[PDB]
Amino acid sequence: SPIHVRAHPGDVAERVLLPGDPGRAEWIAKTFLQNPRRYNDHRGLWGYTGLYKGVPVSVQTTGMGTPSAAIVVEELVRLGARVLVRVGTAGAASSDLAPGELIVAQGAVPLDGTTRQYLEGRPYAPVPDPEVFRALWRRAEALGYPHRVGLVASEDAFYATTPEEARAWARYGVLAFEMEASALFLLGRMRGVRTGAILAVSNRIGDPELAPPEVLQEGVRRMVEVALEAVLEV
Amino acid sequence: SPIHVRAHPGDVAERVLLPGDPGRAEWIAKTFLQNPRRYNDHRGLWGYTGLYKGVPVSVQTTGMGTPSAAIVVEELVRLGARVLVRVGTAGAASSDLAPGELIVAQGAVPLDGTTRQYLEGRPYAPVPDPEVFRALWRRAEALGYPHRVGLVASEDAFYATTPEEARAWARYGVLAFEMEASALFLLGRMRGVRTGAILAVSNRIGDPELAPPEVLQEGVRRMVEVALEAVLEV
Amino acid sequence: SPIHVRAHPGDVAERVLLPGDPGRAEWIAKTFLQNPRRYNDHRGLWGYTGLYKGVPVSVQTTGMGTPSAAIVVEELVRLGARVLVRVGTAGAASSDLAPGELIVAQGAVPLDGTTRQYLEGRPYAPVPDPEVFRALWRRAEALGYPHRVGLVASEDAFYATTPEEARAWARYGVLAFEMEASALFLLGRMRGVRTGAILAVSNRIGDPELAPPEVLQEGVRRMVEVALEAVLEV
Amino acid sequence: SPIHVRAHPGDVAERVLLPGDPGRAEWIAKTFLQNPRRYNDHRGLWGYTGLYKGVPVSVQTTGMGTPSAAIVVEELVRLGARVLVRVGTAGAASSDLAPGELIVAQGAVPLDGTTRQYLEGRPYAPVPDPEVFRALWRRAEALGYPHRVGLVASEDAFYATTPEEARAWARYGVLAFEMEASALFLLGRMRGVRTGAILAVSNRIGDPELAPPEVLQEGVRRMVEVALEAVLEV
Amino acid sequence: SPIHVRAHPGDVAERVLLPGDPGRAEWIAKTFLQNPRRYNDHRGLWGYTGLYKGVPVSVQTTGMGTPSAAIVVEELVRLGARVLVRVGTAGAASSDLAPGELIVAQGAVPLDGTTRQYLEGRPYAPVPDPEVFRALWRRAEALGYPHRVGLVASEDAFYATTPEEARAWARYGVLAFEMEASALFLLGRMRGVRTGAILAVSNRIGDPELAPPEVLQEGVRRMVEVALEAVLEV
Amino acid sequence: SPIHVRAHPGDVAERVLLPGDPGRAEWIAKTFLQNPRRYNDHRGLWGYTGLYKGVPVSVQTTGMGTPSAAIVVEELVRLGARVLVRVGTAGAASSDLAPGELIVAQGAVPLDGTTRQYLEGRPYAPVPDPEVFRALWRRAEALGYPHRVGLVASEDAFYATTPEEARAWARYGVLAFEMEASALFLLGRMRGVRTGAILAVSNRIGDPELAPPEVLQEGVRRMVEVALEAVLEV
Ligand SMILES: Nc1ncnc2c1ncn2[C@@H]1O[C@H](CO)[C@@H](O)[C@H]1O
Ligand SMILES: Nc1ncnc2c1ncn2[C@@H]1O[C@H](CO)[C@@H](O)[C@H]1O
Ligand SMILES: Nc1ncnc2c1ncn2[C@@H]1O[C@H](CO)[C@@H](O)[C@H]1O
Ligand SMILES: Nc1ncnc2c1ncn2[C@@H]1O[C@H](CO)[C@@H](O)[C@H]1O
Ligand SMILES: Nc1ncnc2c1ncn2[C@@H]1O[C@H](CO)[C@@H](O)[C@H]1O
Ligand SMILES: Nc1ncnc2c1ncn2[C@@H]1O[C@H](CO)[C@@H](O)[C@H]1O
Repeated sequence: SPIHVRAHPGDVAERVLLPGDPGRAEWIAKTFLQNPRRYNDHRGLWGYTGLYKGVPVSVQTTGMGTPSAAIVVEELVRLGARVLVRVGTAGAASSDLAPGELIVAQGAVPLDGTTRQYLEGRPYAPVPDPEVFRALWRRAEALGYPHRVGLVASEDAFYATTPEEARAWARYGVLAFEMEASALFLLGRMRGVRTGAILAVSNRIGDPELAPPEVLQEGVRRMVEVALEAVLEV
Repeated sequence: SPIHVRAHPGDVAERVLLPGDPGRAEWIAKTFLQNPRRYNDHRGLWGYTGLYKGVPVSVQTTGMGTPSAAIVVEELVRLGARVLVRVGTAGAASSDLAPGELIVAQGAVPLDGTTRQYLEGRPYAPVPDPEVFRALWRRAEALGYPHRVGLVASEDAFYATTPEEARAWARYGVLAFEMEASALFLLGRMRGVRTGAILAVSNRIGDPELAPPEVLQEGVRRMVEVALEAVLEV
Repeated sequence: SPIHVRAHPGDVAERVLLPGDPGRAEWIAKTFLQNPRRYNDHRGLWGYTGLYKGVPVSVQTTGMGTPSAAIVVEELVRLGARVLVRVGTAGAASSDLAPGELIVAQGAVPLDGTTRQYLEGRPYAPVPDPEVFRALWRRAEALGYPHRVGLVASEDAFYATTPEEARAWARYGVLAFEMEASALFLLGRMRGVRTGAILAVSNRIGDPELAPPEVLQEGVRRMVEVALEAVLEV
Repeated sequence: SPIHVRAHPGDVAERVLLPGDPGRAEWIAKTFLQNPRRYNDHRGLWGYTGLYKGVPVSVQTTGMGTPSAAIVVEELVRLGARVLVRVGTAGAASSDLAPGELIVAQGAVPLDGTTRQYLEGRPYAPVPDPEVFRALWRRAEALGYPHRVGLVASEDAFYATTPEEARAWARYGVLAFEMEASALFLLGRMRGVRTGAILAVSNRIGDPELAPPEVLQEGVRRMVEVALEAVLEV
Repeated sequence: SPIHVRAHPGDVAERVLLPGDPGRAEWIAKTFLQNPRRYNDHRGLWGYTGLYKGVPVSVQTTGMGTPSAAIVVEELVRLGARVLVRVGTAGAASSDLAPGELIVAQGAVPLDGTTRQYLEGRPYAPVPDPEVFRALWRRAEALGYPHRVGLVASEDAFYATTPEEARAWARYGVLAFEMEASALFLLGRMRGVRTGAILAVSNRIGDPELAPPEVLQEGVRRMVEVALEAVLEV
Repeated sequence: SPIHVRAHPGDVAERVLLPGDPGRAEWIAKTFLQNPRRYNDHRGLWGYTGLYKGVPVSVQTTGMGTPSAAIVVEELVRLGARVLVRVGTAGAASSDLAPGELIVAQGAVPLDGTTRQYLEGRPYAPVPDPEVFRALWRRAEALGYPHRVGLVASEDAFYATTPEEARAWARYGVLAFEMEASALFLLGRMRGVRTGAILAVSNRIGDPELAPPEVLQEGVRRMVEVALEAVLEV
């Protein structure tokens, strides 16, 4: 059994969703999955498995940061995960993005040391699996939810980025900041598995608090629904 | 008039194709465009403009390497370019990519110094414009032309990369090596224009020569058609 | 109330133990603290406050990785944390360090990207607060529990480091690898709070699994006992 | 037969001048060479061969940037080039260097990615061949043409450098900016050939346009004379 | 016999004091030791050996800069040196340190190139041997001499660091700047010997001159006394 | 009066030779200078001033390593030094350089941290003053001494470079390793003074000991002579 996600042979399904927060994971399992069984709770890394419209689907908590997320991904791939789609939140880098908006990550700027350690310092363009990416973009369009497509930046120091630095990054195409995408995408190519990421803007860089819970929840629901319909596509 | 691409308002169309080789530019102009006209030949940067299915389309040579293409792109943008798609060739990094095969660039690892200078050393994930990327992908499918969608690595030193170094990059998802995409993608986001890149494999890194004209030529023809159909879509 | 550790000023004591796993947090609260109360469970970041020999002591879960821990330390300081001692586990860099042995961290090689982001790429020597470091070393001696005093290395990629790379680092004095210390030490200096770190070796780098519960539990119990005794000393 | 400069050993003389602009290459062949013959035009990399004062000399275009130049240089060496002297233009970094003034590159600061890739990140001091350097310096003195002997900077991003960044570099000895010297000098030492570079200042960093056609043209004329007189002396 | 410190077997004692200035090495030997004997003077790297309270103690000059210190340390170790304590001067970074104050180095920020070359660019936390660190601290207290325990920064360019930068580093815990600590600490771990460092602030960064030889002198005597007591403890 | 080289303006001549070894500075003074007087002995940095064929000439010790050398050079410039020429030894990186052979430094690969700190990490090509370099070159030929003209590499860790790395560097043009020239050349440009460097190969990289006293002493004498004759022409 893996060191952190202590699950067994058949616990994890080929299709997995990766929320960073264990609380969102739980909500997804109860709200969208039939016959949900929690196969792991060690280290608060709640992971569940059930059926979504007849297809087996897993929901695994990654924790915050790429160091934490990388661990979960590597182990999920060992357990059998084939398609892993992250469903998280992000802080808008600019002002054209408003809380509640969705982001289909086309790529993730690697500002984290996890991808850096796996790459031994080499440059790199973390991008999701083209198919998964395409699937997320279609489903989002299909459902008709206000969404954006483009770059996000995966960082490590949540509290080190200043609004001014956020603006500087936006001039480079970064729509928002998060802390897991880059490593996921990198591992996707390294371990030969299909990955993707869709985010829900929960705040603007610099905000002392997140957007009103109502606004937030609605974006999360839409995001999860897109991700779920998308994972079935591939 | 710009310092390198000495063209005047009206010469360059909104839609532009960016081949690295000026000989191909000439060929594309005569072969696909009605009433082709060469608006620039300074420094060998042969740039044409004609109509493709009634729509204005320009074909501007970039030269080899990001330093060169950067110059061409920055200036084309000043002149009015809004949608720029590079149609070049690349060297297979892996063994599954067969010469002649097409690659729709989903992202470009930045191993060049041009992106490094524009970014001041900051990490980055060069990606094409989502819409353009999407259009290129779809058009390839609609035309029934086999294709690969993925990452390419933009490098500066053509003769530096060893097959062993290539296989290493292939393990990170790099399909092939070329020398212009990264800066195109970066400038795309920096200047607010939509870019893209479709490449025709012309060899497999390590090869003393390129591939047989005929096998590679049909690839080049398809690439251009896809690229032309795509720029009219967006 | 902070964004991640949803608590208030009066919920956190001046002295805080920082385990990485919420499971140990809960275990410490119930096993060592009198009248322990959980002030947070958001994101699984389990936090407890109670009394130890009459002195208020908080036990906050940090999660895995400096990005997670940094978010948690920044917020604990905001909430009035003054003395923070990490009580975690680590992987031995050499064959001579056996599971269960204790390590009083004299410093932490910064291999993570979190410290890097805060330091804007500048070199640095992550070190504990001198008085806390000395307090941990003294209690360990006063209690008659064997221990090692030295350097540990804070990394981002759990599954990148191979046994050969770890032993190479051992030549430079690295006793073990873990994933939180460096940032804790850095933030200690940046935010002006006393911090320290004590670890219990739970495995040798490269081991498929961790050591058997009993062997490790006594080391963990000892570690926790030393930490609580040391925080009351400062 | 090289992949880019499609010539064969024998088409290229041991003495070669390396202009960036292909039109300048043509001008030099028809102007100073007897029985000029173009041996390559592939990729617009115009190359000529003829006699200068009874000695065989080649004028090969390199294109803009160290990526393009490194390719041409690597192939010219294959074709058997022994002495290669760059004859280009440059943008003044200081305010004392006026358009039309000549520079005998004593060294070239490597700000490009080409040399970086070749050196694998290692620091380096790009310098010409001692003798070529001396011959150029001597010939410029003899012909009594006002010149400067010092450092130039080789960059990748033409439109990135600002007047302020240039003045800053001037304080370190950088006399002017260009885009090929560094790679030429590096490759010279690596492939066992003699290289050198003489430049004619055509503008000041930040200038929207080059200097008057007339003023610039004379400088180019002296530069070539100096270069031709020099390569014949080694 | 070593290349620089031309001593013979047995000349060097197991415990060694390392002043950067030969003038100070001479003074220490003739002031605190019994039967001071000079075993080396080649390259001005004055080294003495005598008895401190019946124990053999050496005082080896290091010179300035980590490159010089590194040579001396390497050769001393190769000669049998076991305990090496640096006794030098430093430049205060903040106003929180006055001239004449003693600093017991807890660690040393590696801003130098020597540590960098030995580490091949890898991050690192240079610290003293724990016991030597502990001893230095313990003796300072037992002798009633005021002192500070914290970080110092080891740099290369003495005349480059500005007061503004120094204050910046202060925000990260840097108490003062010196030029040998980092390499000594690193070599201590690599070479398996016990090192440590105590410094006497002799000025503020930016000061045109060093503090009056009076206020400074008492600080230096205290520093040397503590270091002597210390090396005997280990 | 400077902090390290405690001399008065009149003490230092416009022309200065900069040997690293204080013992050689003395030998130079007593062997080539008429009426030589020592103006400094503080920190072992022995400095002398006398007459060479009627012209005032100073001989100032630099110590080992760019850190120490930069200090000395900075202070000499502030004292009035106009022409500074290093006269030292170096370690051959290849087999075609025998001990006792002379090298006129055309440039110096900056492997040191001092130049790095002064440059704030920017790339660069340490080169001497054109005229000084020319004079050094011309004199060596005039006195008919066997010499090489090319690159050296200034390093920080004397004991880190392996015969293998030395050879790798040799393929890039490096003839020998030393520890001062790079910072000298950089400062020469920054402070507006004419610098130069000439070395006498005294060993091969990896040698336990230096060559026989006589083979090397003749090289040193020729080197010192060429430097003297040279500074008199600048
Ligand atoms: N402003 C922000 N900066 C970084 N990560 C953010 C932000 N807002 C939300 N997140 C996401 O949620 C967590 C931080 O609250 C991270 O896991 C990250 O992916
Ligand atoms: N193996 C290869 N490596 C780098 N660039 C290549 C390769 N094959 C084709 N190219 C493309 O064509 C040029 C090099 O011939 C570059 O402009 C690049 O875009
Ligand atoms: N071998 C190891 N490598 C890295 N971190 C380790 C190791 N063993 C235990 N840890 C610690 O526990 C977690 C990984 O299980 C990390 O949070 C880290 O601090
Ligand atoms: N200001 C400048 N910046 C960079 N390259 C310049 C400049 N002026 C002239 N050049 C030279 O000419 C080309 C850019 O026009 C490059 O190949 C370069 O060598
Ligand atoms: N301001 C300062 N900056 C750097 N080193 C200093 C300073 N003051 C004293 N020193 C120490 O003494 C020498 C410089 O005089 C160096 O060896 C260093 O360790
Ligand atoms: N092999 C070598 N490596 C580095 N520096 C050397 C070598 N041989 C002689 N030196 C020179 O002499 C000193 C080291 O003894 C340095 O100041 C340096 O300039």
